[PDB]
Amino acid sequence: GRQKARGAATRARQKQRASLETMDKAVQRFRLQNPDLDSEALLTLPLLQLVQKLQSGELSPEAVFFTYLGKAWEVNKGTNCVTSYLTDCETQLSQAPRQGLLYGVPVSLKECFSYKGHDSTLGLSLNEGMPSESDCVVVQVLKLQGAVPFVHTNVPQSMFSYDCSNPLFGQTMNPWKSSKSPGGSSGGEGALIGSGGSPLGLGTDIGGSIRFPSAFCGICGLKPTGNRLSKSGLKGCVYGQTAVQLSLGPMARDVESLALCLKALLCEHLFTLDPTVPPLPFREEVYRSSRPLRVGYYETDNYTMPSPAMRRALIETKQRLEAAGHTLIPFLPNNIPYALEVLSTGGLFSDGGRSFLQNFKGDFVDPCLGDLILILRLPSWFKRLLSLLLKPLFPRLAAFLNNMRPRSAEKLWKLQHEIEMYRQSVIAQWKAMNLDVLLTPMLGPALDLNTPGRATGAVSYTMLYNCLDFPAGVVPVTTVTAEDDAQMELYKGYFGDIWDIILKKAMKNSVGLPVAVQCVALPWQEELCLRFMREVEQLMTPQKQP
Amino acid sequence: GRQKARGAATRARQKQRASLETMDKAVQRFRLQNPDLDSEALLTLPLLQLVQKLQSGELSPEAVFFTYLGKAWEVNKGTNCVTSYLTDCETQLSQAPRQGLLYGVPVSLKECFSYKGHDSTLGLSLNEGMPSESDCVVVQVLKLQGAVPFVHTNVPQSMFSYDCSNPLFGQTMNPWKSSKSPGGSSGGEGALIGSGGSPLGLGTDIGGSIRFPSAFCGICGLKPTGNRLSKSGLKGCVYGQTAVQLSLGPMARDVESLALCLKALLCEHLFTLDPTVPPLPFREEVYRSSRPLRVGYYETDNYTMPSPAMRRALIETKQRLEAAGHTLIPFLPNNIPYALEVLSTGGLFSDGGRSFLQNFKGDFVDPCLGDLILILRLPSWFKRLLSLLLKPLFPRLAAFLNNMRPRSAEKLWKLQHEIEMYRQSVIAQWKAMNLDVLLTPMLGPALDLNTPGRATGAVSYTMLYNCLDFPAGVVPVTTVTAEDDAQMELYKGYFGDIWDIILKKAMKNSVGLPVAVQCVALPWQEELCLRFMREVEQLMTPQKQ
Ligand SMILES: O=C(CCCCCCc1ccccc1)c1nnc(-c2ccccn2)o1
Ligand SMILES: O=C(CCCCCCc1ccccc1)c1nnc(-c2ccccn2)o1
Ligand SMILES: CCCCCCCCCCCCO
Ligand SMILES: [Cl-]
Ligand SMILES: [Cl-]
Ligand SMILES: [Cl-]
Ligand SMILES: [F-]
Ligand SMILES: [F-]
Repeated sequence: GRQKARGAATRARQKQRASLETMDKAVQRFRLQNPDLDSEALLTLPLLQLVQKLQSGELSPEAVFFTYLGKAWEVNKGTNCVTSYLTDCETQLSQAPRQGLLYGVPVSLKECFSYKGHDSTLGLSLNEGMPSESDCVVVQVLKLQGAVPFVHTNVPQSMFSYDCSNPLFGQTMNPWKSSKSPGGSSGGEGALIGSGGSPLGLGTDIGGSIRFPSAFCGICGLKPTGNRLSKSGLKGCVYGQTAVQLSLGPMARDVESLALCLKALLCEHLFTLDPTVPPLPFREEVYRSSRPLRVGYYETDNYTMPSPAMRRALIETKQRLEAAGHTLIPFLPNNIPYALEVLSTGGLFSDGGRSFLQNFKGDFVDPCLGDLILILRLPSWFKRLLSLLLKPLFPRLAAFLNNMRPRSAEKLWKLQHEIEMYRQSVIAQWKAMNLDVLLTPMLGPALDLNTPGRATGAVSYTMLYNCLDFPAGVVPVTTVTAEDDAQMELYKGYFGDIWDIILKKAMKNSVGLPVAVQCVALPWQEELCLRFMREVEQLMTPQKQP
Repeated sequence: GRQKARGAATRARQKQRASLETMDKAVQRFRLQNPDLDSEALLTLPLLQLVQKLQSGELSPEAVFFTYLGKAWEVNKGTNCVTSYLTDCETQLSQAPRQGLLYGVPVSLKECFSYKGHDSTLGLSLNEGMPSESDCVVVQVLKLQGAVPFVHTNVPQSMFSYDCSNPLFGQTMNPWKSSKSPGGSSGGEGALIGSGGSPLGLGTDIGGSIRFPSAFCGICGLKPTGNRLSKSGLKGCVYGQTAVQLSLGPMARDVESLALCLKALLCEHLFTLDPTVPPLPFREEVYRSSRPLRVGYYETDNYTMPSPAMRRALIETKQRLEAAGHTLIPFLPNNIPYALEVLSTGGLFSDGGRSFLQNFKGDFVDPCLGDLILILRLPSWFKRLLSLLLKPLFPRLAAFLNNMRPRSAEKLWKLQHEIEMYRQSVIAQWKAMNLDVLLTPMLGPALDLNTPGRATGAVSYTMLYNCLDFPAGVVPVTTVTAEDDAQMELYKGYFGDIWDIILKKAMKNSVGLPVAVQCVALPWQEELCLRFMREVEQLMTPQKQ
């Protein structure tokens, strides 16, 4: 019953292997012609400096491209983050618009960004051997801005996961520690950028998928408001689900790179190619503002107990912000359990998971997905019964289960209205404290491979802002200390259910791993969100190369 | 029983009566203090000039307010367009922010715009005696811009109608001809502005409700992209339906008034009050552009046969645009029947009408709603049965019935995806022809009272653009001639079903009534849409500029 799936995996692995061999050949050829090039100097240039040298002609696009291609090939050896080499990029390299804001910049793409002539498998057998007819809109815009998309990077099967394995290309590993997850679903991006193999990448995010891998791999990422950028041509598993919007956004080694990428994407090219996106230009004056901020903050969401490292990261950032003249205001969005258990879960699974499950018919189920598939497949009556039985002992598990049941269109309208009202509730709460931005913990350090799928509760920090559709980004601010790690041994969680128990084991042995915080602003305020992220970066990593 | 509904109607009529009496008292008081004021001259000033004189101090806010209030009271006698006088407006009058872009401008509000202390009944007994506890966001913004919202205007019961009667406040009449509908659901606004009793109003639109009353009453109206303006605080019958977007927008005597209103609303106040609205400022340079346009056009949607007056309006406008140097290109959105019958109907009635019907429990059903409520109440299995029977001879009726059935969330996702793909498909057509804007017929002339409810097919010209969620506005360009009207005797419709039969009769006896065209641009291009409307208005009715 898996002959088709086995065939798909065999071919996918052949293509991946052939891609990597092609990259290696091209790199060797370039190095042989350019033996004196200082590759290390080039790779360590911050993106903004790299862009400046490309624009001035101090570095050639060829030098930058083949040097990054070599590094990407090398870091892939230990991470398995690359699924495909975007072959025609060497021609794009030659024709990159000279005055483009990203002229000559190699860019990595999550596998779901459609690219002409390439599959977007999402790790699913049913999508193998179905090459895209054309580049998606954001890829078109990247190219019009002179960038050179060069690889597709790995995702967990279906993308519905914050780990990163599928049965076609296998498992992506965290470059900091091979036993750890790079996070997900933009996990290949996190591993590649996090190890220096790409200066800039695009990911997508519906429950944290830009923010998890950025945090786990020690890089920066921004999830804009859902409709700030075009989703035209993004390959997905479920279509027409609009209660919880998908978002796409940049990942990079610093905040300034995110801002440049957003600025480059928010151009007339994008707005003309996809008229459904509001034509809101990047407001430079907001991004570059240096006014003191009113910063809401919380040390915990009272849902996922923060690791000791997460809490310390949050408190230290709060303290540095206060020392820098900002006003820090205790603030926690109301009714988080509702937002997660009813609104988010219900929005994602209004149909009981039937549409999602069609993708898995005849396919293997990657171990990183845990019991998700088995649970979604349960009859609605059984989900309900099991929920009732679990409720007295494990209310959180019971709540998720009950809200993953199929329902009528009538009930979906009701849910959609509740989502709208909840958004207005939190906005009103925010305005009552006159906040500018909000600082929150971000899940970390990286969990062991194959554990995100058994720690669903831990999406609480990120998924809240998908439900609310507020821009949210993450910035690395510290690393796990011996003390942080020792204190983790005493971690209990608020619920004591299997999700709390797994998280504790999954974060074992994390000394030295990166830990982030999350920065949030109101809908459409990506510029202000990035301004705040820049502040955090300046205060918590003061030696970060300009 | 009906004692609940009767009681609500009694109370509503008493409140309306008391409002009008309060207006009368205020107007007479003011007039006695200002016997020399040239009220006719004030009432006939185009809004832009009225605003200039208010801003300079040449006209006082009081003179403008009470003069319009008097006109509104007078025109209401023959139209019954006013449901409530927004009593506290005389206090807003004295506190209007002096540098506001609408300083001193009286503004009328469709009844669904929540206004503190007043009902938004929607003509439904269940909402009577339930006053709003805060102004809706756009009303707050109007006030912050110095405008003076002064009346709530009538809507058809539930607003799901392009006529304008409900059992609480009764029936609104077209000011051009008392036997005619003023259109709807923003019909009170249409009648009030159309008769000179307000220089600017706000309406809402999910299947044409800004555009029908504007066209039927001979005024201008714009339905923006759904999320260009804040819908916070708008009272409705159904919530959480997002497949077919609700929009709100201005209605006024000329295009410049719509542009001023949009410019005033699209300000920091709005964007801060409702962060969910993208903070897109009004792009003055786009609105003011005089560059030649590539204008797609169609003279019929092949779904609703246009009236002779509609077709002449379209052709004459096309010809004037050509003479003015614009490029006119035939264009028709693909699969219109699918967009209307499957996507629009399905989106509006995904739950079989159950949520909507709850509003009518224990209430009279206004005759202007025709058989809608009777039909919606039928069991899904029966809607399906009747659909099969009707299909051979009357495919249009069968299709509507079939697509008004309840369905699962799974099916609604599928439908929502189809709406997204359809929107991109029309965008792709538009781009392939390199269009700037699109010119279409607009339903007209006004239908006889109580007929819109029995001519559902005729929403085709407008509903398409709610489905697509493109900005669309209407501009009056001509009036029905006796020649046009006599030609209605040759009108057959494309289907010959009951909707065509009703529409034929309903559009007769319309000599002298206004007829519009519709102007469309891509999502978020309200300024371009307005630039085009301004062009049409200038070419067809130069005296308005
Ligand atoms: O689905 C996800 C992320 C899932 C993150 C974990 C959710 C875990 C969870 C949440 C609620 C209930 C149960 C499990 C996703 N990330 N990216 C995409 C995506 C989808 C379509 C096109 C492009 N990207 O989808
Ligand atoms: O419902 C409508 C207009 C309905 C116009 C006639 C539709 C006729 C039709 C269409 C498709 C199938 C059956 C009948 C409406 N107009 N304004 C509103 C409205 C709704 C909520 C808040 C504010 N305004 O709603
Ligand atoms: C739905 C927004 C408009 C509501 C108009 C009627 C308000 C009655 C009082 C409501 C108080 C808050 O629930
Ligand atoms: Cl491929
Ligand atoms: Cl939007
Ligand atoms: Cl009928
Ligand atoms: F996600
Ligand atoms: F409407």
